[PDB]
Amino acid sequence: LQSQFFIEHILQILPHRYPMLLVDRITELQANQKIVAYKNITFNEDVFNGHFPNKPIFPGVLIVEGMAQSGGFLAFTSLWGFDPEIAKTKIVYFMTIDKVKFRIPVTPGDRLEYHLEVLKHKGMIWQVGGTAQVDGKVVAEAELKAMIAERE
Amino acid sequence: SQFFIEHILQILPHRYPMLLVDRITELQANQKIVAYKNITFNEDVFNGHFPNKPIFPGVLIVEGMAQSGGFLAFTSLWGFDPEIAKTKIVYFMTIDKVKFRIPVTPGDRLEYHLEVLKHKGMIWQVGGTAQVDGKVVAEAELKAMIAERE
Amino acid sequence: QFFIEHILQILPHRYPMLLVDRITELQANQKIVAYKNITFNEDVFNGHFPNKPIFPGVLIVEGMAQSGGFLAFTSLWGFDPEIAKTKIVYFMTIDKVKFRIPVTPGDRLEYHLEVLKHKGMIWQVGGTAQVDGKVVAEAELKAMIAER
Amino acid sequence: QSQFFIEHILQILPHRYPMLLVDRITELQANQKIVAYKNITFNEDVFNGHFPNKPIFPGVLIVEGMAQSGGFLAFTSLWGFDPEIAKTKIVYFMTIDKVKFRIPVTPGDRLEYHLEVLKHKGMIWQVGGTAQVDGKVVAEAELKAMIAERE
Amino acid sequence: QSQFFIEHILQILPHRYPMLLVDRITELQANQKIVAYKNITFNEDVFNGHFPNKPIFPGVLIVEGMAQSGGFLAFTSLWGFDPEIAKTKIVYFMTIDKVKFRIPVTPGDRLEYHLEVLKHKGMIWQVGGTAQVDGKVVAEAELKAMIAER
Amino acid sequence: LQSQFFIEHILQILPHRYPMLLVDRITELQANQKIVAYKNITFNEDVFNGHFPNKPIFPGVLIVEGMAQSGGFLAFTSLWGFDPEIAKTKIVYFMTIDKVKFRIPVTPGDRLEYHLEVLKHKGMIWQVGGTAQVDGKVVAEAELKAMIAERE
Ligand SMILES: Cc1cc(O)c2c(c1)C(=O)c1cc(O)cc(O)c1C2=O
Ligand SMILES: Cc1cc(O)c2c(c1)C(=O)c1cc(O)cc(O)c1C2=O
Ligand SMILES: [Cl-]
Ligand SMILES: [Cl-]
Ligand SMILES: [Cl-]
Ligand SMILES: [Cl-]
Ligand SMILES: [Cl-]
Ligand SMILES: [Cl-]
Repeated sequence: LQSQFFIEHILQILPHRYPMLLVDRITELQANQKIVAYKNITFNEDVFNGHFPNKPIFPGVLIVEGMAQSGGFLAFTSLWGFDPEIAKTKIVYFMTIDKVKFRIPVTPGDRLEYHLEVLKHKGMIWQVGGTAQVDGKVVAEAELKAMIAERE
Repeated sequence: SQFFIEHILQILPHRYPMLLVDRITELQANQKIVAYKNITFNEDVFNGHFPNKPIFPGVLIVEGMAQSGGFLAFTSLWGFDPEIAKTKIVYFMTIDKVKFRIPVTPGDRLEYHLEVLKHKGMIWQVGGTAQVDGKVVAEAELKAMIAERE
Repeated sequence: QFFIEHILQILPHRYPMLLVDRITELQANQKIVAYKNITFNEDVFNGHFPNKPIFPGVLIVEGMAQSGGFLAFTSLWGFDPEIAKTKIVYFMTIDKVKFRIPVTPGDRLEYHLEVLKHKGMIWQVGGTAQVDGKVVAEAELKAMIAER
Repeated sequence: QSQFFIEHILQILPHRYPMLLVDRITELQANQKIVAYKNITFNEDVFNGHFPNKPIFPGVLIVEGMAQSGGFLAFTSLWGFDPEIAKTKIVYFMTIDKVKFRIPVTPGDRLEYHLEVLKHKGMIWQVGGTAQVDGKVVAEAELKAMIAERE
Repeated sequence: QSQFFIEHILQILPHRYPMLLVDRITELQANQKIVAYKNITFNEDVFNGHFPNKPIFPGVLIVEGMAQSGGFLAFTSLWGFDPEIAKTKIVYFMTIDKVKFRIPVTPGDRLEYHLEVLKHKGMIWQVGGTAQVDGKVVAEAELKAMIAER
Repeated sequence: LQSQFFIEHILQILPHRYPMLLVDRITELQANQKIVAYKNITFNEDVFNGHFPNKPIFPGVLIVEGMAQSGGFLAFTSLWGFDPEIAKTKIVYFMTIDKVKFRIPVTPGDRLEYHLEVLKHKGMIWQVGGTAQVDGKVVAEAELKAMIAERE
């Protein structure tokens, strides 16, 4: 298992597609332990047409979504390594989300960095927690539990 | 007590494709709100969530509850006032106790049921559930703060 | 009932022109009752019209045509995703359509279509679109199913 | 007064993206007729779903384009070219009849609308005509629309 | 063939919405020149931001369209209308030169691309020409590309 | 006149809007001399749906467009400073483009940095040239001339 993955690799693992694939690159990854990835934030995103007119703010719920997708990548690869064929038959689902706190608004030009740690894992059930950071500062925190389920 | 999309557009700053509340059916000031958003396949999000399997994002369900809550907090204090609305902004500080029980898909009428757990000054804590045909599909608690637009 | 997943297996229409979310009633060579949810979160409303969201009358008719198409596909070959994937649908004629009430975000647009006549791939249906029990529009139409 | 471009169209019709289906007006006779057109390109969002690997301009949108052409005719015949008055107007479809599609419209076609006023009284205009591509009739249609103040 | 429609273009070029900027090919002389076009309509997403109340087809997209035309020419010159082989090739555009915009392009215009092979040495193709609206030259440019395995 | 401008400032000067506003932040600016700005590249951009399927590559022509907008921002603030009032009475027109080279493909996760200097300028006619960089490497080179004109 490598520690750096690019969008081409992410596309082979996550089922999310435009406009809900919110992870552009993975900078570090340790199986069963953690992942660090990020998503570039640019004004050229449809979401900003409505959030908000003349005041582009990246939706906090999307930051959370981005952290979850990062965790899902971590969970899957921790169990099957980089296996596109098996990834195509699995799907990660949100079970719970807790202790979410938004500290600083994310805006175009920002590099939204995800830092997720594995708090507990048993089979298909994974509990991760961490933060979203921009230039070293914590812009958000969250905890969530997800399940790796059958796509069919 | 009932507000249609045109009323909603005058209170909330959210616009396409992030305005996730279509109509308000019930509203008791300082108390509660019941509103909903129709889910249809003809929504852009379904192009990627997911291909060949349309499922309304759980985080967007939470977003819809937040918008309902902010509408509740705002109108409780100032009523239906478009003018004042433009001078205030309701952003969310925290979200907790979120649980997803059932997937939401095209054809569903996603109903938001939020109540005021507590409030002090401009800090408002709301909580409740998201329902589809009488069943709880999600639950969450959120804390918002009302401030002056920049 | 037939849900979006099933509708997708029969109708060739896709985003942003798939305007039927669920099929509630189906009677081969007789009639069909289906619907589409209308929400503000649809791109069409950016232009129809700004600050005044009104689902386009022509799209209501389109939705009725699609509902009629599903009835045609299934009356002809039953629920067969394999045959469906080779066909598409063409509008042939539209007539006697009248709009009575504007459809807007938050409405459940219900299609009610019955077959007036059919032969081969050519199907003629007519009926109404309803919101909460009221007729918001009436229309008759004829469409042709064909090989891609 | 007889030829208008997209700038002029945007100042009269209330429709906007992705529902403004008239690009240019080539000839206009007050209270009588109008000829306009819309270019059809693959680079339009409707083609993502109508259909996949077979782009066909929706018949219902051709009608919409004809109605919009009639709407422009109706408005200017009423108040002349007055953007300030047009700003707060809307256009509702009332009826559609005798429409027949003969030839599919595809990317690369110049969809030309030819509308003639069949009857009009106040805000209610009843127009009828055809949609053409390269001089051939691809569609026929009759429709009645009402111009209304945004209230 | 000499005339190709959108369904033919889709099988040769990898570009898809919103970056397929060639609607039809009207003329094609293997290794010599190509004449094709793209209709410009207000119903295109790019006009939402370029520019509000002043729809002007981006000059850079006119060049992109000219580049796509050159690519189709190069490819068809090498293998003809072969959808299967098309899936295994890519045309990287290396440079762009001598571009000049003389007249703005707007909704309602039929943007016609006129390109001819300037030089072909190995995997390198050099094309140049103009874009025209109703007989008038609206833009001109030179471009060089390299053919390679996808 | 300051040297750093964020998206809300760019919105008040450039007339470009979604999906054609392709500068996110200004990091350095010297009036009538040069400018350094950048646009974050993310998978969550509509353009990637067609360029290309299963292989996101930011269009070379859009990179040039981005450099042009940066130039236009420098040009305008050079003649009128940060003036939103006069900014809304103008648009920019591409006149020519020359010496364009595409050396490295740009992909999601990249921070596309624009480096432009003024080659010549008189009245509303500005001629700039420079590079587009990612992690300090030259991804593209270009020269272009633009004109600021009255919206009329
Ligand atoms: C520290 C912080 C966190 C946030 O999530 C927001 C803001 C600030 C914020 O100021 C803000 C303003 C606004 O107009 C809309 C928002 O969604 C917001 C915010 O969401
Ligand atoms: C037959 C064929 C195969 C290709 O891969 C391309 C093209 C044509 C092509 O025309 C083309 C044009 C272009 O501007 C960029 C491209 O990447 C391309 C292509 O990649
Ligand atoms: Cl937010
Ligand atoms: Cl979800
Ligand atoms: Cl209508
Ligand atoms: Cl059709
Ligand atoms: Cl330009
Ligand atoms: Cl490119």
